[PDB]
Amino acid sequence: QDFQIRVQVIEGRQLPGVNIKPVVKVTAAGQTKRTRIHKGNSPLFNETLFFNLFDSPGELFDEPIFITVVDSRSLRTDALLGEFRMDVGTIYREPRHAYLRKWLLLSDPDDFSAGARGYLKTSLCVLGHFCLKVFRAEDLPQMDDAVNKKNLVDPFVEVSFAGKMLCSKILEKTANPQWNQNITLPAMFPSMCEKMRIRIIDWDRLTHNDIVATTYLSMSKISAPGYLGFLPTFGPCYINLYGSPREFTGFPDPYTELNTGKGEGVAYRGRLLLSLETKLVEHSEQKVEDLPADDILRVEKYLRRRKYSLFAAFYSATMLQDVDDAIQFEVSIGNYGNKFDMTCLPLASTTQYSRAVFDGCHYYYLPWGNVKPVVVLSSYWEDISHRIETQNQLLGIADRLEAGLEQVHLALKAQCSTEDVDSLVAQLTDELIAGCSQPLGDIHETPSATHLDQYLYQLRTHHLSQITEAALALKLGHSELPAALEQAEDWLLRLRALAEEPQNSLPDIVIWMLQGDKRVAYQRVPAHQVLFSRRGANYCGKNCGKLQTIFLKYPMEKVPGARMPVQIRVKLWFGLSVDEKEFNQFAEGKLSVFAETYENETKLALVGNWGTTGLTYPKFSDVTGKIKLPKDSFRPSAGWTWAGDWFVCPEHLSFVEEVFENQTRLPGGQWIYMSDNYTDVNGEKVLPKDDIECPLGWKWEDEEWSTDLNRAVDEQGWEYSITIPPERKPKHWVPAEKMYYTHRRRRWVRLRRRDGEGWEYASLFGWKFHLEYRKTDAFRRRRWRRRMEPLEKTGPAAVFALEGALPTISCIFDYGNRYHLRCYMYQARDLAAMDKDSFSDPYAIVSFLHQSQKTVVVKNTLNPTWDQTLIFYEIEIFGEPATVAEQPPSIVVELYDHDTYGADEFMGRCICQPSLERMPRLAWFPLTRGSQPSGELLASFELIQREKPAIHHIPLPYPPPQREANIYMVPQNIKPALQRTAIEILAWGLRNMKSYQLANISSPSLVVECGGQTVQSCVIRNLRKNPNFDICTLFMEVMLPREELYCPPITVKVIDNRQFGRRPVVGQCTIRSLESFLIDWWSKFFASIGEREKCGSYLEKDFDTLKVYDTQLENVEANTFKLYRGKTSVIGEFKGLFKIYPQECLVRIYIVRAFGLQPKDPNGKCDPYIKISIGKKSVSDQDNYIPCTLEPVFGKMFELTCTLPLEKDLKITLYDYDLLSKDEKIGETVVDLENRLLSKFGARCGLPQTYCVSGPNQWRDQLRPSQLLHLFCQQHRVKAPVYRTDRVMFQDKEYSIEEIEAGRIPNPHLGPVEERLALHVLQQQGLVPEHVESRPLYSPLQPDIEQGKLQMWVDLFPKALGRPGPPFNI
Ligand SMILES: [Ca+2]
Ligand SMILES: [Ca+2]
Ligand SMILES: [Ca+2]
Ligand SMILES: [Ca+2]
Ligand SMILES: [Ca+2]
Ligand SMILES: [Ca+2]
Repeated sequence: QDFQIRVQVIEGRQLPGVNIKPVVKVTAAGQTKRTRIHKGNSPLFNETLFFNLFDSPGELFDEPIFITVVDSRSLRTDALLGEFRMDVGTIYREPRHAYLRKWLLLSDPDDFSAGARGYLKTSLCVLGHFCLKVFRAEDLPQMDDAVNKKNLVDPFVEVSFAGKMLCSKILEKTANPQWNQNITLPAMFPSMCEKMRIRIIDWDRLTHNDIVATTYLSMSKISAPGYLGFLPTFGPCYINLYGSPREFTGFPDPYTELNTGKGEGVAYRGRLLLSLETKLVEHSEQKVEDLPADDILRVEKYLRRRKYSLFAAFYSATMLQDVDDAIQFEVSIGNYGNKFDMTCLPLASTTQYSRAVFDGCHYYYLPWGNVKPVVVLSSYWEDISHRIETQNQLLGIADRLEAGLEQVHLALKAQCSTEDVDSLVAQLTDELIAGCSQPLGDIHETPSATHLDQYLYQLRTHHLSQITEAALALKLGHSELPAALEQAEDWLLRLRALAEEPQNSLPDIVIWMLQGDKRVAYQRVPAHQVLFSRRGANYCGKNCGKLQTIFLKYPMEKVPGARMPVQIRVKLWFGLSVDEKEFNQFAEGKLSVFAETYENETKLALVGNWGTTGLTYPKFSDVTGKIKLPKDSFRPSAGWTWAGDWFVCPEHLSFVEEVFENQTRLPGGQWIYMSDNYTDVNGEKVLPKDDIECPLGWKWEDEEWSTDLNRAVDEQGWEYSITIPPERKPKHWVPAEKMYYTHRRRRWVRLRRRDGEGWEYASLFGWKFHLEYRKTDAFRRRRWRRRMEPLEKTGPAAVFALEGALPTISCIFDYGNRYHLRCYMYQARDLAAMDKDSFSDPYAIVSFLHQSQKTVVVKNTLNPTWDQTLIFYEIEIFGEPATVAEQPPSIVVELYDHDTYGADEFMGRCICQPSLERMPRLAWFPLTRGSQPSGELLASFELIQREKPAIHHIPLPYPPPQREANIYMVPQNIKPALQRTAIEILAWGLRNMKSYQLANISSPSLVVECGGQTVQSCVIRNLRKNPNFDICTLFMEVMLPREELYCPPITVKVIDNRQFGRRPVVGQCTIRSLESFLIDWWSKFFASIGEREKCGSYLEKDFDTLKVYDTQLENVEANTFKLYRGKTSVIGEFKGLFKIYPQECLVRIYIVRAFGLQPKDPNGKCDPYIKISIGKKSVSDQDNYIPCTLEPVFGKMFELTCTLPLEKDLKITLYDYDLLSKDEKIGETVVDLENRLLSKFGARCGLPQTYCVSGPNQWRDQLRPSQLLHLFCQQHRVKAPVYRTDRVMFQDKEYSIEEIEAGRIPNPHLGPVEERLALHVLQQQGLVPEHVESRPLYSPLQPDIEQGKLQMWVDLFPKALGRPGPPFNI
């Protein structure tokens, strides 16, 4: 009769106290447990615990569940924060016998009238006012079908907090609505809800109401506890909206769920002007009231719409895959810079279209090179720079605290001594002191200050001055390094939390990729990260003017992703238009805008010479051709001048080339070759697949341009189109084959290794242009440009004044630095398994700017050792030498599983920064498959600046030794120190698992897997009856490193031996560190208690006394491995030994006396009796219950049997008899008897101080003390003893009987002198004396309340050793 309780504890909100480290001590009917340690006032425990107890269901469904959450400081005891006492039967009677995600109150018995001590969210199981004043909105996207231009939206604001929902008035046909309404939320503070849900809703008269956006207001970010505590206030300020893309094409939008609030929004949706105050009364009331004209005038002083100037320098666009057509990049902030509305000036906000080209190993890149496209925008946003200067200062001190923190841990991992790390935490703290004594921006004189700005100003100055005084307290109070470490994360978490600015009305810069009209990949760089301030470097953004590495993501990508789209390096800049002069300090390179015109000519098929025959177009024109533009149509603007003359000009070790194929058929037919069958990468007639040859100085080493199928195509490798009028050629290709299609396109691969005046030509005007004259051309044009640069008296700040141009903007570099990268890739670990053999074939593609390579494949191994250096010869980086050194481009190493058939699969990527050290050591970079880590990689990267730069005209140490020919090896001094170890192995048993895979653990066996040197132990033949391995000793040898960072954790694995190959892998193990593996009998009974009157002269005749343990036995102070699951942790155990060098027993339980019981019954009687459950056996001692006594004398005999480990536990209870009701419980206590046998002392039989054959000290152990010490000599390899009449030898040392009985009476009960002295020697071996356990019980209703004491003593002897002595009476 057993029942089980499942308790799942999720989170807590608004806990009492400050800076706490809470944890939940869940207790079910006296059985205690503990959850995971967490941080802050809002913990996120998410743990699951289980309990079980043996009793009737009528006695288990009345028990309480305890959710006792306490604050647990590292040097302080548990202080109570929450406690409740719900009933198990209130879970059991309800449906599912369970609660699911129920919100719970918290309370404290210090003051129950205080109400909520926070909240909690939990799941059980049983097994067998706010015055929200909304003013206006603007830039709301179209959501009604056209046939007023952009006013196709009917918005109204719905606000829902704490479950109560309200709505605003509808305003039809307006993209800039003017509500000016007040909505009073009746939610009493606090509640279970923390975050406010606000949606603008497009009203529809006939269909369902579409959703515009959803923004969130976290109340803890706008409120404080506390005198420095205030009710949540917000506004009047704009909050930005994010969701689906703005382009209303009709149809169901595939990114519809983005604007419902879930996931990061992909595009700007407008903004809401709103405020909130707390008119908090307990008289709950809600209403929507139209404002008078007085409330509108107060918000107009906050809308100081300054002009904002935006800069974006696109340095590189690499890492690119699945390229379709030319790729351009659009920069926008808010609705300014959205290229689909066609309202902007012809400068627009996008880079020019660029066809990607294959980089030579795996990826593609845009070949910008020395010309970087530039996007410059103008916008109108409010002057919120007082807020942004605050949060850039707080984030700035935060990231120098964080980088200094891992700098301290870097020296600790480098084993620097105590005085170097003293200097590192010293320079951490005084630089923190200078950064924090920097004064905050006063907000008192600024009329754009709201209520929340003034409240955060007092909050920030008070709290950061507390950081200052704590830093001075650590400056003289020199504690230990861990004690300063807990403080170090404390001010870091405080500074990051205070740095939140909920009134950030500046929208994030949404940088986009467009492949045609299709928006593909995005990132929202925050506007605070790039905004400029006049006040200095500490108040500027982190990437304000600095080069920023950005990894774009797909829409609705809640993950880092499997296929990364692209990697960009943008030199973003933002700031005031009056502060745009300060861009001159940040800029580098000759910023240019090319004045341009096109002069066109023609030659038809019957002409033969270039002239004007057949050109129905203007001669001098733009790139469109139809619109005339002469040479002097583009002139220098205000601040510009020409920088040159008119001219006629357009813009490593291995490589891999891609070849292409093309065919055609009729509908209903079969595929045949066309005339254009061997063509170029776009599909037009060029030199064939074999006429493209190797250039001079290189050689082929692939035998043939081979077939390829590693792409998104069908089974035959083709992608298919249909013929579309008016041209004779198809237009849109899709990678599936259907019956309609008339053309198809294939691909190929090969590889190789290293040992007319500027005219452009086209087949027809407006058709496909290229830079060379070939046989298919009949039209042409020439590329006039003249370079224009800003005046030197204004610098590169003059680009922002390019308004009224009617052009491309490009940061031309006259030079580029030359660099040389080496990627020391030694080994990896813990990688995912992808193939059917539970292994993988890892090879790592390593990329750096455009150049990429890949390592060799290590076949069928999850712990590869490539030992390979990928050498990137002559990679060029543009910019200043100092700029690219401090901000190197990000090396991204992604691992892939090689498949001989099919396609390769993703294994995980890591982002690393190359070190400029001349020999930088290896480190572990954690691989991620996006949603989870999938291993670690022992790599290192070295980036060397070379001797000379490569000049672009105006239009190293030795290589390492080779492991294999043409494959470089990671060098000797950088390699980890592998060395020869021989390990002696022990395996003796396993303890304490649960069930696994629909069955119990019947016959487990163990395999040791250190470094691939596999050894296997024997099998525990049946663990449920004996948990013992057959064979003790084993041997193995393992290749192992010397430093614990580089060293592999030990992989052990345990497999259940089930029949016919059906063995389940029931567990694994991970050893984190290896530092541990290099006168009558009643005269004796009352003398032990202390009752002299009933003892008599037993004490005065020099007899012994056993130890009556009035408290529990755990007060006595008297290798082990732990089984590991991947997710919760510790599940079981294993016993053995590793030395690194260069089962049934007889039981006799006696229950004799109890005392200290209370009169539980209201008439004053307590009637106790025992109940002990050991396996199948149960005690039904109600037959001999003792009525109406506080101190009963049971005095009974219980002969029993036990087997390890199912019957190793002794749980004993007491119940009090009742008249008509069920016998109520008194208490319980437990002992685990396995550790008494497991100990090397052999502490099973407690030792009397002298040996006696009979009498009170009559022997009980299976062997006499001489044979016991001889057993100690065989077990611990001590030399065998020699016994005489008077003296006894141990460790060949001579001990005599006068050490025992000097001044003591030689009682006639005493046995042989050999047994007296040998028993004395085991007393010197640390053996416990004789045991009687008078263990205090504990209340199930309260684990801190004792419930009397219960005296007992237990015999336990495994029958294989011998026959124990006969029992005696009590
Ligand atoms: Ca609609
Ligand atoms: Ca509508
Ligand atoms: Ca595979
Ligand atoms: Ca594979
Ligand atoms: Ca009773
Ligand atoms: Ca009673």
